[PDB]
Amino acid sequence: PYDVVIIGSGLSGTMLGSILAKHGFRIMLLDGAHHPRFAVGESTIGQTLVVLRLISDRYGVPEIANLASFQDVLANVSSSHGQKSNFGFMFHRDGEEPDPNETSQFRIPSIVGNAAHFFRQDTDSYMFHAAVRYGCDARQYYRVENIEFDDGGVTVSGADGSTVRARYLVDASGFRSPLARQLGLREEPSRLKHHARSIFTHMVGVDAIDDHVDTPAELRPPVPWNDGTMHHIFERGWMWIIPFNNHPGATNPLCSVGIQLDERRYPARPDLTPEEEFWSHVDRFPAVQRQLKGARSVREWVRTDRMQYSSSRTVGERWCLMSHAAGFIDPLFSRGLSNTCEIINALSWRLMAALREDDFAVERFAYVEELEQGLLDWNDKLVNNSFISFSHYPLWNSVFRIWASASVIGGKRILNALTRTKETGDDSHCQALDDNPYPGLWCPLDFYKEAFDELTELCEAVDAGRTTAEEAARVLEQRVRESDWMLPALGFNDPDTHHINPTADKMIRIAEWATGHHRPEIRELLAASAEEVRAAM
Repeated sequence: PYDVVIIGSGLSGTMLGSILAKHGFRIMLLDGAHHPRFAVGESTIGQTLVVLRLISDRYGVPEIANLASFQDVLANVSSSHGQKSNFGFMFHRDGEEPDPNETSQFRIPSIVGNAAHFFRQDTDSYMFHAAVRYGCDARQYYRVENIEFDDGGVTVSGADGSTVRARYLVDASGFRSPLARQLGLREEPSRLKHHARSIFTHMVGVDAIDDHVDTPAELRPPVPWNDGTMHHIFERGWMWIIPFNNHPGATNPLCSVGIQLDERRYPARPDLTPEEEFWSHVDRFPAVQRQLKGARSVREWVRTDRMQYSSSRTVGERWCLMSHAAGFIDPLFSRGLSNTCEIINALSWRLMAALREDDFAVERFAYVEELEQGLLDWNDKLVNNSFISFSHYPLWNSVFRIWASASVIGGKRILNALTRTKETGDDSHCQALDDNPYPGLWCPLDFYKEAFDELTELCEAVDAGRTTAEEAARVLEQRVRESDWMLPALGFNDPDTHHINPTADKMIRIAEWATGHHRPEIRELLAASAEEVRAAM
């Protein structure tokens, strides 16, 4: 009999498995597929980097820290990955060239780490290998037919007639989660307000958008678009270009390409093949057309229905429904992996405690469920707001700076807790992250929640016909222009600054600006000396 059985041998399960095996527990990993296999969730974001570093230090699994840097990924995982220096956004209208004044770029600050485009095939193989090396058992090509809970544990039954017995079950697979299937955990219909379906593949021969747009030098981004994740924005949808070969001497010539479409505005086209639908959208936008002219798909296309789903419950006695087994929003802003990490960080230390006390009372896991649902609700709001804003660039502009400034602030929040735990050797400083009033919000501060609430009511009113996009953009731009907290040295409070470029000098200015700031949270999270900022470079 096992301590824990984990369903799903992707990153979510194998990171969790790696922790529990590293601490001496008997782990079984179950998955219906075999490695290597393709998987989605390619961009990594700053919060992902800092929370990977966090769980790596907190739980003593060095392999996890290797995903937190582009250079460590290339040196320890495989050479097959891309770099992610920035998020790039570009607006397109049907038949028209892209307007160079309707772009956004967020260059990721160096302090949070160097981000990457994960070739998930190789990261997930890496983590699976690490899990087995720590002691996990694994059954691949294993189809779960039945889950049974009693007061002594859980029994998982597979199609081949074998049986796995454990004290706890974690389902970390995905949409086809057998635990959600058994227990009817999926909410029908979903409570989620975001609607989007998908068509995606990997391609070879995709060009850089930098080489196919005619942009005046003064509107060209500080760093190349192709050096990060390109988001081609259009009405109620967006396209991603995620290269794995955007750096010198890259070995992987592939590029992840996909399109998200609001199915209420873009109903299904069963008369077309998935590829034909994809190209029908590409042909609407001539710059995208030029960028993808010689590109060829190397996989069987995936076309989905509405991809959003959510669950009514996440924990039970002797079980936990984790990350993508519980819910999904959109690939936009790459929240999923970050969410997975935050959950593992919160679940692991709890599960271990339960296991060594044979006390599986659901109350001890109540926070995990709260976190899960909060993660999903806030993520929903972030993406839905964005999709609404895609109709009108000046409204999107406010969405953009509100999201990205919080990226920086929350990243420094977690990083500060991490460094200070590394200096005092006291885990309290990491556990204080769980005392936030807004579980799931990336920036759990009152002024940010107010700003985000206001953004959300305006965007939902625009979606409902009660307010025009122009009016909401006017109101939000006023709020942004009269705000005092939006890292002005980086330009977040300037609506005419579209390319946020956090250079070293600006970060220094942020620290000085934060030192004598009236808000206590700004002072706590960003006030440094120039020495401290220069030291961590």
